[PDB]
Amino acid sequence: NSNKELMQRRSQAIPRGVGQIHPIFADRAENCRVWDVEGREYLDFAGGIAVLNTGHLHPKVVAAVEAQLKKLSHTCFQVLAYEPYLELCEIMNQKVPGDFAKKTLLVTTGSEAVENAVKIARAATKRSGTIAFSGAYHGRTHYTLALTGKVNPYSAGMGLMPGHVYRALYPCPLHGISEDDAIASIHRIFKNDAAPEDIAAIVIEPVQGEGGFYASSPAFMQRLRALCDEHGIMLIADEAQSGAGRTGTLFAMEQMGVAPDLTTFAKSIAGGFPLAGVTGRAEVMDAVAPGGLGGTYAGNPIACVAALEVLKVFEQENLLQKANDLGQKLKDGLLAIAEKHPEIGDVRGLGAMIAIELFEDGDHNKPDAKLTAEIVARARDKGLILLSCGPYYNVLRILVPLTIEDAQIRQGLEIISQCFDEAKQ
Amino acid sequence: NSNKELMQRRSQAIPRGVGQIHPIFADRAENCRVWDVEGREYLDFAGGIAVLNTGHLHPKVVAAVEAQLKKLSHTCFQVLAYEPYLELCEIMNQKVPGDFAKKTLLVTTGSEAVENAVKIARAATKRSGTIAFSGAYHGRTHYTLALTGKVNPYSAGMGLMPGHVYRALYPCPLHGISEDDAIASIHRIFKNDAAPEDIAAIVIEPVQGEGGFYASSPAFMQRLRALCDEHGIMLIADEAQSGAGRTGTLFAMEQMGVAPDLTTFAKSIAGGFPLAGVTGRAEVMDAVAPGGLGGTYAGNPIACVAALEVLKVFEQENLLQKANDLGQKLKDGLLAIAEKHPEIGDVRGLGAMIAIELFEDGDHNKPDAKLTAEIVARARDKGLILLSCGPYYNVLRILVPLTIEDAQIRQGLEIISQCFDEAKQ
Amino acid sequence: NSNKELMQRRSQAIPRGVGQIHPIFADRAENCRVWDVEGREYLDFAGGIAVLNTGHLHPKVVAAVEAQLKKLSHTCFQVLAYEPYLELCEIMNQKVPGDFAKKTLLVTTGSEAVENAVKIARAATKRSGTIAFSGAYHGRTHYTLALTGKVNPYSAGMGLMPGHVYRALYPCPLHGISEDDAIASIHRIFKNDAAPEDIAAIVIEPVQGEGGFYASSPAFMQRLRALCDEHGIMLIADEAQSGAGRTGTLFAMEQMGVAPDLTTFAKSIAGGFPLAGVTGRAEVMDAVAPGGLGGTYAGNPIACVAALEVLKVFEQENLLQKANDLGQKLKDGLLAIAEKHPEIGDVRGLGAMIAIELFEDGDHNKPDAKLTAEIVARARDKGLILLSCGPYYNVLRILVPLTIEDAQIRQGLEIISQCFDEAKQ
Amino acid sequence: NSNKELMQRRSQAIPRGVGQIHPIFADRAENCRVWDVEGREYLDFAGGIAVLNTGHLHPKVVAAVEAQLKKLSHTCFQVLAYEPYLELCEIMNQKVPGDFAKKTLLVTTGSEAVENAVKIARAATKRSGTIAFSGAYHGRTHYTLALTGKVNPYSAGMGLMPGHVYRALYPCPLHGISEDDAIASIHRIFKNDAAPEDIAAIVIEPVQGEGGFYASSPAFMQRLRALCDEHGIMLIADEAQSGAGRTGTLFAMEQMGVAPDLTTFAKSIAGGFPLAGVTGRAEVMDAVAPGGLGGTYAGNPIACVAALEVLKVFEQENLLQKANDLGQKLKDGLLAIAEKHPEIGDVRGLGAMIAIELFEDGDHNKPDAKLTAEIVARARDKGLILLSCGPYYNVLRILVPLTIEDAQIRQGLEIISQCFDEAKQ
Ligand SMILES: Cc1ncc(COP(=O)(O)O)c(CN)c1O
Ligand SMILES: Cc1ncc(COP(=O)(O)O)c(CN)c1O
Ligand SMILES: Cc1ncc(COP(=O)(O)O)c(CN)c1O
Ligand SMILES: Cc1ncc(COP(=O)(O)O)c(CN)c1O
Repeated sequence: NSNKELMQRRSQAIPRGVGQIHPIFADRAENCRVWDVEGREYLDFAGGIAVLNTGHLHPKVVAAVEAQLKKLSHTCFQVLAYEPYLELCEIMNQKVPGDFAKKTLLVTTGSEAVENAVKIARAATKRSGTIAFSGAYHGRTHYTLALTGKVNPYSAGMGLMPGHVYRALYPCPLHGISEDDAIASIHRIFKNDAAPEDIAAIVIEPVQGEGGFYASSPAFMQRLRALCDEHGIMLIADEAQSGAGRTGTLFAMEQMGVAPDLTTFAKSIAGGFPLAGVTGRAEVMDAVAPGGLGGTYAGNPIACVAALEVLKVFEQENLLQKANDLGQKLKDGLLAIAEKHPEIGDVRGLGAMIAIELFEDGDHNKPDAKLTAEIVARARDKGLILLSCGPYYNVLRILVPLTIEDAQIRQGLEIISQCFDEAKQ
Repeated sequence: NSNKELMQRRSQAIPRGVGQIHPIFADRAENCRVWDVEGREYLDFAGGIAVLNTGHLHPKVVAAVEAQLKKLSHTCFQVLAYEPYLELCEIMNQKVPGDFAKKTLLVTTGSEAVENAVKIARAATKRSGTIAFSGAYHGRTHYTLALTGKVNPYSAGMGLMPGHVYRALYPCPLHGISEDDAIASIHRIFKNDAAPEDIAAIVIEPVQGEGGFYASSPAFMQRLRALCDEHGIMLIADEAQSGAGRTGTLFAMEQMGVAPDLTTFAKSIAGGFPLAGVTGRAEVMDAVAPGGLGGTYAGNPIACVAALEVLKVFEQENLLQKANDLGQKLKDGLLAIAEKHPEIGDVRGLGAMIAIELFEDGDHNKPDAKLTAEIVARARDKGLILLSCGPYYNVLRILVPLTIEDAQIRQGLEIISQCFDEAKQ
Repeated sequence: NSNKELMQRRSQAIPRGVGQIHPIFADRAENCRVWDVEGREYLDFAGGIAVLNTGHLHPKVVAAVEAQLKKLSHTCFQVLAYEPYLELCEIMNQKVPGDFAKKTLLVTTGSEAVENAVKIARAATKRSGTIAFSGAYHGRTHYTLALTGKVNPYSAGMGLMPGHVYRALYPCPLHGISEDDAIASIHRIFKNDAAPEDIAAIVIEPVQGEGGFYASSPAFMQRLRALCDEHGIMLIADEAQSGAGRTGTLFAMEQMGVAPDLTTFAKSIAGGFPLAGVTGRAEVMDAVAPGGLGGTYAGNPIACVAALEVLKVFEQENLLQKANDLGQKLKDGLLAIAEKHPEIGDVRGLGAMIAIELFEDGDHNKPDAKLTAEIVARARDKGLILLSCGPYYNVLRILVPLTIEDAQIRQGLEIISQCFDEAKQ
Repeated sequence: NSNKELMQRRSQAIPRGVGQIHPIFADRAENCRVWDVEGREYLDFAGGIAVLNTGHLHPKVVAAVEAQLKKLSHTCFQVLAYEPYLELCEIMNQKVPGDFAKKTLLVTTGSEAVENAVKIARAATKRSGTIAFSGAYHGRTHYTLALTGKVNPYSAGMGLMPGHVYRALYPCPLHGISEDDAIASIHRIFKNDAAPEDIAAIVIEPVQGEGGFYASSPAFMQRLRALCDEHGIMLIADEAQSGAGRTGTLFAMEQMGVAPDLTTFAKSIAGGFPLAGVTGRAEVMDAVAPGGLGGTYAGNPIACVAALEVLKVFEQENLLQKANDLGQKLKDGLLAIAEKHPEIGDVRGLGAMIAIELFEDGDHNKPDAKLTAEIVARARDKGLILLSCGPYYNVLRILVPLTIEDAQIRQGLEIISQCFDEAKQ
């Protein structure tokens, strides 16, 4: 019942392959607070990696889950259906952007969601290839590791992942890749490796998560939409991390001015319970033949009621607006800290999907991974849990529950400021 | 509040890709009883497809879940660890067959488990190919669909799944495939398509589930073990369906007289909550570098305490001995019915993983898919939930909770018996 | 000069990868005779591996070549056409089996022939997968090595060859593979790994060459044709080695009672000059868009007139009939030797595609690669060039020119006869 | 005996997939002269696509061919070796750039050469992936089509080519790709799709042929060599078209200041006879196990003595020097014509590997293909045979034999000048 003892036991029973960002064993939690086995208290700015937008154990969510535990926990929908699954699908068909008839499939993880969205796109187009972007992250199954634009550590040592996945450039002006280069990198694929007629879908994160919290602009997204229409390519928006309200709208695509053919959701959608899904143009969704979709746990009853309560909470507690206000308050505080620390070369984010990127002496081509990691460690020592991300591990992101208290906003910003001041000593 | 009303809403909100064995919407359940939204009661012989060996909402399991629901439901282990995960791993390391040290990785679904088992074998052997068997089922992600020995419906319209997966024959004398043919088929692969030094693993189900409840014999499994040993090939045992006590021992491999290098488990391990995992040789498990294993929901807290409680229940309530007793009563009962119906050409099963196979006029070359389907439908009319399986859809399997009461064992057999008699005239 | 001296320079300037069956350097050859640099004379029963059906430098062929040599040796057909290429295609379109219009593509090597045949079937059916047989040999390019049913040493050390090539069993009663087993193995692929809708072609050798001179039966070929017809799959007959008269008919398929959709030809077609090609159902051949088929040396001028002359020589000199006569004399001579050597467990062959298989003590389960190799080495010391084959290197094949005189036939057989007697002493 | 009639015959016997640049049937030729079946004469500025650097039927080469034709034309080296093959390998071990021991493999086509070079690199490094450049061209086999950086028409309609071939950007300032962009595009592959440890080789054309006659600079080639050295990746130089003295030196790599690990050669190596090969670092060439390399026609006797004679002709006639002077006279004349026609936006080339690129209104962003095509057709009408190329087909290239006469260089330039003036009237 000590963090160190538990870490020792871990090294004996669990593979080192499962990294451990923080050597801490959480015991209990509530909203933005977490207590370890030693009773220490921490402020959670990671949110279980964008999974806790309604916070740890939201009362409404927990009450719903407890009620469902009195009825049943599993039947396997495809064997014996149940209402929570159907209801969520109906609601997602409406909530997901796209002014047309849609259908929803529930699965269990973000990885499976992307897996099924691609299987569906292939069935609908009768094509086999897919295009993803540099720095993308879509999961850890063989195929999603291929879609993921990061070999190390996700696929390191395992040999080459499935082929017929082509790499396009994600637009990122901060690093010299115009939206023109991005659109041009897709045409390069068409001309050099896979003609449009062999590409079932173009998979993209409206805002890259693990990739650095880089957001696609509406104009770029609009150009991509047009490129897919022109070629009959399904546009797949992976919103496992950008969805569930993190950006100010339930789904980031709503702010792009265009609708994808398929959308995946997970993480925060159920506020702490295993659930994910795929919503898309009905005709596309129906392309797969009966019996070709499913999974044992898919749309687990408890997770479904949890998701339904999360949606009601976003409405009841005005969480979308709070995401926006929270984001502005965070960037303002971050911009202040930056006026005193050159290493911070960028402060960005839609809604509450906030991040800052660190460069050596503000040199926009000198990723400061060491400083980034130093801040994470300092924040832990001050009781703050943070996550870094980005292909160069020089991006600090904030994923604190949207239900955060005013005081905790000040507390996190303060601690962060202290970290940059104590590191510069 | 009407099964048919709900089915209608289902067809407008959910893709046809998701099949529906029984057009019934469950509302609540307890042990082996399920009640639909109309209040009609059914006896559950499908168990959410082998996920409810401890029955629906086993009270010990639910109380554990309730206690944990008071502490936390999610942190993402890689970010902040927690005891239920660590603790289940230790238990699994001890329980899965193998006299060597093992390490366990917790994920969320059976597909993920197979996916990770293979990634681990690839990293450990530094090889890329894998071998699976005919009629096998390992999941619905691109790669596991490739391992799965069945294209339709799981892959129709989609195109070809990931390559570098070679097919071997599962031993099945009942249908002409001898143990010698099985083994010969692996050497044929070594000789024709992929040398031993390019095969990371041979994935096999000790007892094929979707494949028809065909069990491997200890003798075959031993030849297979020796063959893997000789080539440094990892033997992966997929015990998602055969595991968690279904066959009379916690894992089917315990009755094979040999131990695999890796074992994947799921479904019944958590008795109704989303969880799966991989347990294998520690040094093999540790071949993946830190950061190469993970997943957002992996080893969800709630599901972890559920699995821990399930294992305690197997001990306290003697479920393994009950499995063996249940299987004998079922097989005795089914053999009785077979005396009056020649169509029943085989009654088989280890422990409680019981199945009967139907043939037109007892002709072992004429699988009766029509009769099989009819029995399933007649049973539903009598209040019994059944599932069929096998590549020819002529196998009826029984996956009723091991916690079933004696009277319910008779009720089910009697119903099954009436279904056959009534299928005659 | 010295054979050994040349072998030494060889080991210094050429990689060990290029094996050397006979450590002999040829200087001159004519018809069935070869003289090495040491002036020693050899009777050639290998024919450059089935490339010299009209013998070394057939005078008619040489005269045609010399005449063309005065005109031009290369222009690259795609840039400037030339009659020899056009004229050969026209003749092949009519002589290749198939009661329908055909078109012919000329390439340079048997490997390229197969490569293009598969590319054309893929473009015509719009499918990507192919099926090949156990023990098959189709070339040494990445893709043809995948089709080739033998990994060592062709693919050894290189890793896995291209995917989406599935393995069926070649019918071979001698070793336990019945025609039913072979056809069942194709359905197995359809059910387990690749649906018919995803298979562009089934590649087969009417008579396997490197595989062991195992011939397909008309009945089997007919079942395969019906199976292909039923699923829209192209039947590709690789006749690089069985073609050009070796079996008694210009192409082996003529003796099968059915026509393939595509046929690849090579080796003896040009009697000792670099040339290969693909003749097939015209609309299939035309499925590829202009600019899609090509190659620099494709249908080389000198090699085309040689091929046109080889065809005339076959008519004028009655070689098809002679192949049958030659084959009968060889099989009789070999069966007489077999009456004294039990190790000879089989004497088989269509036309002059003759082979004998050696077994230890005469046990079909004990391939005698050692005796086989001894016969080859002894025969060479006696002035007879032989080649072995088969997956277990226990097959002696006879590929001697069809233009051989009766005396060389008696002579070659005596030499072979003595080798067996001296090997037992 | 009419071009039109032969073309009509062609449409009925040969597939449309084989495009016909010029609808002319050549009857005979000599050095740089070609006569069609109608007796019309042409000045060949295409050389059978860089295959006739020593011109059509060079008398010395023809005499060597004739002498060998009296000895033998084929035995299949790996069966019965022969001196011509051994001697050419010895010479290429010296001639190919690289101050260190080398070994040589002889195959038959430029495609097989690239196929074997990769096979060799994979065995040497024990890795499966490869990297090629945009606009590259390496052959028409499945695998070389994957390496080739152009889908249509080379591999269009056929589906997706073999995976595990990744795309980098070829340096090309003219179109905005800096050397840094090229090098960085390689790092992008290492981070996003295939770690260095999985890349067996990087394949590059010192000067892209079909790609538009774009040459790599010494500086870039040096960075590419350092990058390879650091990761253990084999650098494969494909000199099928750039080699055989086209650039002023025998091989273009000689002018790069660095040596590749493997080099492929073909086309002009044998002045118009089928031959190709791979020369590389001995230890690397030897990585393949014995028997792993081969080919029926490989290093054909007649093509070998032709290649040997071609190398002698280069030394005797000083063709390397003439290449440089030819290139200069060509550039000067083209720069002249360029002054009156702004459409000619670039005049480039190493040695005699000369090309000009056309732009609509000199606007480098508007690749003028229609004008390029017009020039080719006008030139044909004026008796000059030309070829275009480049990803946008706006590149005119000159591959006229190096043995061309001074008076014909003027004649050729005059015809081109007239074409531009007239196309602009
Ligand atoms: C955009 C995105 N897509 C997919 C996934 C995979 O989801 P899971 O971990 O639930 O399998 C993640 C997880 N961080 C993600 O951020
Ligand atoms: C042997 C086996 N392996 C893997 C799976 C896949 O598990 P999941 O559906 O939880 O993804 C199943 C599911 N019926 C199975 O029976
Ligand atoms: C049936 C078959 N197919 C293809 C090939 C390959 O031909 P090549 O060596 O000319 O590339 C051979 C050569 N022995 C063959 O026998
Ligand atoms: C650089 C290059 N590599 C490979 C090849 C393929 O050679 P082949 O046409 O002889 O098969 C070519 C032919 N245009 C080429 O230019």
